[PDB]
Amino acid sequence: SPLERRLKEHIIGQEGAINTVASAIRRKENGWYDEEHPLVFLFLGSSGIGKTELAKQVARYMHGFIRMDMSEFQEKHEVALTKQLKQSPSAVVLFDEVEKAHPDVLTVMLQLFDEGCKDAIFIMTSNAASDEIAQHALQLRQEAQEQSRRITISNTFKEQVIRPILKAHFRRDEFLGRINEIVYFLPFCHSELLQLVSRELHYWAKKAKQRHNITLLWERPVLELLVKGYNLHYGARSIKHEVERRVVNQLAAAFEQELLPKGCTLRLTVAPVLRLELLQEDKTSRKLEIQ
Amino acid sequence: SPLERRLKEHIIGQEGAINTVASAIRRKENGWYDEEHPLVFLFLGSSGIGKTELAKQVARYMHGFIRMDMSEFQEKHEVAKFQLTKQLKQSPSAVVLFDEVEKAHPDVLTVMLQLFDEGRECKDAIFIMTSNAASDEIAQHALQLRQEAQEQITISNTFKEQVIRPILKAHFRRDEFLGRINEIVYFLPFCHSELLQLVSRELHYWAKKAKQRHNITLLWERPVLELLVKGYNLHYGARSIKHEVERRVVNQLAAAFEQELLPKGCTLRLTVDAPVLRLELLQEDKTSRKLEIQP
Amino acid sequence: SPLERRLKEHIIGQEGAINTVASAIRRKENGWYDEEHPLVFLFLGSSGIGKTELAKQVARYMHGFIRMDMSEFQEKHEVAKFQLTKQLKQSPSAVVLFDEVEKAHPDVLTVMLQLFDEGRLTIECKDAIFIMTSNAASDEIAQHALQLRQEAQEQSRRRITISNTFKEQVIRPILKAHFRRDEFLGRINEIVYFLPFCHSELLQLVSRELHYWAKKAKQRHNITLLWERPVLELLVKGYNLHYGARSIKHEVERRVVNQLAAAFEQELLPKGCTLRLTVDPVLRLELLQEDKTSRKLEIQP
Repeated sequence: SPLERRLKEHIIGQEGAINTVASAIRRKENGWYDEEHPLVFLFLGSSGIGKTELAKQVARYMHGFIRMDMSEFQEKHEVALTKQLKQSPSAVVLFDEVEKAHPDVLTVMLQLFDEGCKDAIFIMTSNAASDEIAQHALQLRQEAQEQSRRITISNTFKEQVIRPILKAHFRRDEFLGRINEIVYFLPFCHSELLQLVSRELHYWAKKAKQRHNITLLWERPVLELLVKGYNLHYGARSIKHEVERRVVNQLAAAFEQELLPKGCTLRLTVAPVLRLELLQEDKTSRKLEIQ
Repeated sequence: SPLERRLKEHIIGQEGAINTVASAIRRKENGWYDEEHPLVFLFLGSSGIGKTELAKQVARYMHGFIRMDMSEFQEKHEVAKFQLTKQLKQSPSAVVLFDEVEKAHPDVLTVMLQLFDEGRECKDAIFIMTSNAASDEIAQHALQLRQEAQEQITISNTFKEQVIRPILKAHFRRDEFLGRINEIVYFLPFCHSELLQLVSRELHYWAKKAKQRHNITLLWERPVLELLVKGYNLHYGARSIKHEVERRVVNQLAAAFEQELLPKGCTLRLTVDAPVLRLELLQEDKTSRKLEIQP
Repeated sequence: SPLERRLKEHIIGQEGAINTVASAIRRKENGWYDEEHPLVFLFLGSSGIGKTELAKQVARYMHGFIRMDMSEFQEKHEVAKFQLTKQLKQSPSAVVLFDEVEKAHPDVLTVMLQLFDEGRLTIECKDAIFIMTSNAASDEIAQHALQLRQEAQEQSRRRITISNTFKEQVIRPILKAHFRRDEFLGRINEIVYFLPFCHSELLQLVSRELHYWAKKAKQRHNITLLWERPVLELLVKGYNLHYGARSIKHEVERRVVNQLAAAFEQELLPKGCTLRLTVDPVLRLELLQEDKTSRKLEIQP
């Protein structure tokens, strides 16, 4: 769908997720879904790997966005959205941390999904079965890598392993039955980590040339070296930190030591240490000593 | 090896387990294990799929068998009791099986560890500790590995180190313990073929008994087998199908026998016609036809 | 002292400790400790880095060894149980090791203190050695050791004894807080420090085990086992702080000896062979061909 390809052009990775979301939406548009009812997605996966940003991008494509935290609403006191939906009837709404919600917020939610604000999209994000998803993901990765030596999410895996987990977590068959699509977010593969680092280094190169006319270039071992500082626990922004803490610090230091005049060509190359190389009028390069 | 062949000839399925265990044992004999220490195996997997009898058969091959329950030792006073010394007295070089090892005291495992490192004289005993650790990750990994085989049996190394080492290090919290373990032996859930072999074994027993006392020749066909293997429940294992066989076949045999339907020297063939099991009787017509058993 | 050197020749690393223990022993046996009293050592350090073996070898030198766990004796009924008096009745002048005295009940430590200062239980226990082992200030000792190693290697780039000031201004507080009795700490003859192994000593550990295996391989299967130093460091790369020396044992037994076992069952190792471990990071087992070449062996499961 056009939607599928512009999300594909603004999000790194998660092609399963993107396909399911886009195709479900245009399934609704083709009328194979109740025209009078809003869509219900359940984003299963690990943290910080594109859920909130995917939601923000579909929201951006069709308009306009609302976000809420369910840990705030885990008992009746907080159980006791309508304002934000009064502002926008047809908007993408993101319920985060649903696994920690109170069952009558889940009844209020269910009847809201059934009565419908009919042209809105409802995305619920959970940390359910994320480690089964993870272990399945790596078995798949190894199986895919053994095949190359010689990712689709399996259906039997969903019904026999993940259905018990969800049924146990939510206690309501009416709820799981209500859900239009369970969207899976798989962990990043090596290539996409590479894409992340490349994105950040591009940002820094862009502003560097924009303010100080510094031309920043790099080579692939730089990218892999940086990709080796990826943290699973908080995800994509992990690598952003690492860049900003092993590349940009040296750029800053070298800048304040007056090693980087305007109009330079600076290329990063590579316990493997990252070497910062400057282009001379010798049309050759040499490594900067930053002390 | 002869030990390997005899484990393969008395236990159904679990060839991974047999190989791992046998290969570790003759690894010791060759002389590539510390020769003054008893071996330590950790039995991971699900219940009732061959652990205790694999132990029993190693015991049977080399001899003399001891079994203890760790769930019993969930108190510090029972740690001071950990009859074990009396058991190692009658036989020092014996297979010793610790069940429910995950539910054990830190003091109990320190004492265990001290047997393992010292052999306080038990230098030729085999120590098998069986646990319910990571059983659902093991179960799921095996299920997806079975799916790969269907699309087209080994436990992956990255799987053990990046998945099962965390679970174990968490369940035992003492690295010298896991380090001490000679081998972590994996018991995978039965695949269909093994279920078929199980049912066939039971039916074989009953056929044997039938010809033995009432001279009844019992025969069957494979749809009988699959009909019966669908009466397997994962919760207890082999005796699930044992029970199922006795609850869909021999009950019918018993009933038909009591109603004067099964003479001596008779030939009875089970077949399948909710698919119901039919008992076809061989007539002097040299043809056969279903028996009608009154409720 | 001869005793110090023999400890040095059966124990790897920990020379500070050996120095203190031996020197205390011959300080008393010159006559500069009260002679009617047994010695009290307090082994401060990390786990599995030589304490129990040092005690065991001192015991071996002078004979005869007794070992008790204080974690067992942490309340009053257990204080009535504190037994020691029986095993000490068997041998009066023996090395006795109290483990985890950190976790003792304050008056099983008064019973202990009175044993130390009276040297009698009648059971005369003079000329006995009493070693108390604790996990006190182990993270301060560890962190001080690490900045010591670093400043030493910094000095080496420009071209380990523990400071007394560190003891008094940092760990004396830790100990005082842990034991809340000044007569107890005051009673202690020597506080023996056990430092974490340094790289050289880890290397010696791996080399020791590989020697054991070379010995057994040549003993029964007439296999000559050889290696090179990158093998040694490859193996020390898997050392675990948490339980110490046997970590290294485990690893040699589980990255080297397993392959010897595998290659042996596949008939790759006949009698009279020369097998040399190298590093290619993968460990490679080179078998000596009669073509004056050491080809790598391929092992198939």
